[PDB]
Amino acid sequence: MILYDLQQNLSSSHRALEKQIDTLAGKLDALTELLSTAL
Amino acid sequence: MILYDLQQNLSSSHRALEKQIDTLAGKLDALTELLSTAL
Amino acid sequence: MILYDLQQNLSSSHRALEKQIDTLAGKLDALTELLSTAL
Amino acid sequence: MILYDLQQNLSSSHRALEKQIDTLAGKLDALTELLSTAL
Ligand SMILES: [Cu+2]
Repeated sequence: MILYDLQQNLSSSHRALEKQIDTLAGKLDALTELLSTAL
Repeated sequence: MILYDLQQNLSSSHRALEKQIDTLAGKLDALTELLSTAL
Repeated sequence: MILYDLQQNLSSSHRALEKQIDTLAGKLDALTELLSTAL
Repeated sequence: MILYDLQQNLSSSHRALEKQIDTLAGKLDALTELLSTAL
């Protein structure tokens, strides 16, 4: 068990979460455009 | 305290967060369908 | 530095993130009700 | 590898995720205002 690897694994997991939330942000931007042009 | 267990616990916590965000994504897809057919 | 404390701190941080995402989920449920009755 | 640094790095990563989710919350508040005045 290399603590350094553990740190790299955790950072990789946090990066994945970040990207997921970012795609959720884009879906909300998408919705807001849908409404902004229709309404 | 087994560092390996600590790593498995952290990975399990990150997996749970991922699934939670995924369900939030599905709720937004749901909303976007609601509006897309009504509007 | 007690690895056990480190684990409890991390779990507490993940719990806080979970609750935050949960409140975001509730805001989306709120929006979906707003639209579902108006539309 | 200083376990303390590892802890500070993890806390910094969790803080970044928190702020990201917070900005997503603000985008949803923004959308809800858009609809609340138009509808
Ligand atoms: Cu984490």
